[PDB]
Amino acid sequence: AQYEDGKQYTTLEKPVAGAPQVLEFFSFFCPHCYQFEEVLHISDNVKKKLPEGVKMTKYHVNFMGGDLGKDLTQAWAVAMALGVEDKVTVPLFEGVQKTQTIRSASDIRDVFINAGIKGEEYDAAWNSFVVKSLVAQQEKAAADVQLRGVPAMFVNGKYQLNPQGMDTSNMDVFVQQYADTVKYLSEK
Repeated sequence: AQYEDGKQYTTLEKPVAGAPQVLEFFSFFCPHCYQFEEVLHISDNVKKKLPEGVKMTKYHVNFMGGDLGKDLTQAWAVAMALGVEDKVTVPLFEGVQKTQTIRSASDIRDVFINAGIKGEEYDAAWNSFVVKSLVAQQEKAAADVQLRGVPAMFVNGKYQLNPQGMDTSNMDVFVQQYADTVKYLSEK
C-alpha cells in the first residue's frame, strides 16, 4: 500500500492506554530536534493537516544535557502550566544551541522573563506541585512508549513515526510525507 507498517511508521507491541492523540518527544539539547522544529517545522506542518478534534502534545525529555536537561524538562512543564509554549520554544532552542547562552536554570528563567512572563509567575509555577506532576507525566509518557531517542512522535498511543523509512529528499517532500503519515495514522 501507500502507507506501510515498517516503512513510514511502526506499531507498538504494547499500545498505550489514554495517550495523547499526537505525542511528540523532544529535547532542547537535541540537534536533530532543533532541525525538526526550527528548520523543518514538522510540528507546524503536522498540525496544519490534523483532523477535526485532534490535538498535538509535545513533551520534553531528561536524558540529554544532565542537570540542565532536567531543568529544561521542568521549564517546559512551566511553559505548559502557563500556556506559553509558543512564546518560549524558539528562544529556548536558540539559547541552548545557537547562542549557547543557556547554561543554568537561571538562564532558562531569563528567557521567560524576556518573553514577558512575570518573575513571580514563573517562580510560583517552577516551585509548584502542578509543575512537578507535569514533569512526572512527561517522564511516565517516555516510559510508556519505551522511548529510545528523540525526536519522536506517537499517534493514538499505538503507532510510531519512522522518518528513516521516508524519503530524505528535498526537505520539503520529507516534511510533507511525515505530516501526511501523521494524518493517515490519526484516522487509523
